[PDB]
Amino acid sequence: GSKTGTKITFYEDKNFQVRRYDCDCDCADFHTYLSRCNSIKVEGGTWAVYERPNFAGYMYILPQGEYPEYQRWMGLNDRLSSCRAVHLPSGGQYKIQIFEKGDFSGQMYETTEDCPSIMEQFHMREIHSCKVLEGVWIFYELPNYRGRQYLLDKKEYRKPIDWGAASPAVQSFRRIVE
Repeated sequence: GSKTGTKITFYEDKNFQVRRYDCDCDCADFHTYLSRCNSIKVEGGTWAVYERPNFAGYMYILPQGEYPEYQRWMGLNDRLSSCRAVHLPSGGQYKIQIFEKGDFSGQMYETTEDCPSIMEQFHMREIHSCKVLEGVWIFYELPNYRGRQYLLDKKEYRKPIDWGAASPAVQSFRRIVE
């Protein structure tokens, strides 16, 4: 389709070296070309990488940006056994509704906007429920948009772990921009 979606490249080392590739596709696990993987290279689009095969395990988002080192992609332990392509949904409002309680109760905040530290704008250091929002938002464990991120697919986050979160520990967030 006289166009390109997104190109992901995984290498055992940094500087885009080793025995990596440079083609877009979908497979069970790129672990066939290289077990562990570090830095990456994305050209237009956000690729979703899972810790375990079958799109299962953690959730790392890589938006249009170059990552020569595992320090530029805010990684954890060069752990990746699965990869998939992700496209940004149409829109321009990005609305999120967070609940102080998991059972959708307490002080809830609604509205779009850039949020650096929740424990600042919303005065909350954690969230037990995020409920339905809009399009797709990224969750960061650490403030300033850092610490293993989480991809809020869909469904209803009845609990903090619902979005693959080991704990209700979650910071602010920010709309995705290509």
